[PDB]
Amino acid sequence: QNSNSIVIQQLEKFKAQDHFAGDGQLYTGVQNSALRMSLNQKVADTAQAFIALYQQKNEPTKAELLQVLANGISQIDPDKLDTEDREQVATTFESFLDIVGLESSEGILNKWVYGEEISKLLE
Ligand SMILES: [Cl-]
Repeated sequence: QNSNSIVIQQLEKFKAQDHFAGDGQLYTGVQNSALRMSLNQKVADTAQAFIALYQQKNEPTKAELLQVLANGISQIDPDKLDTEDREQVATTFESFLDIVGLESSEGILNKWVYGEEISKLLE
């Protein structure tokens, strides 16, 4: 029940961060301010969903954690972002996996990044 409060502290901090700034290296960040803010909000929404789960459940199951992840990412239309921005969203959501102790996204994150892209390529 102590781990429960820690994860929540991680999520609260994570929720308040800008996840789409330039990393100094090869990622430049989301330039459209309206879009970046809109994206941080979507991330904040998923973070807040996980918090609600841990508040109602001492030890959430892998399946529970995975559904919150899957529902959080499905809220973002991949056809509205460029490749670099989509990759940053995936990296950002990978951090959730580490936080909640979930090993995999069951291929959900890759399908999100390259799904519509490969579909349009084959079309
Ligand atoms: Cl993964």
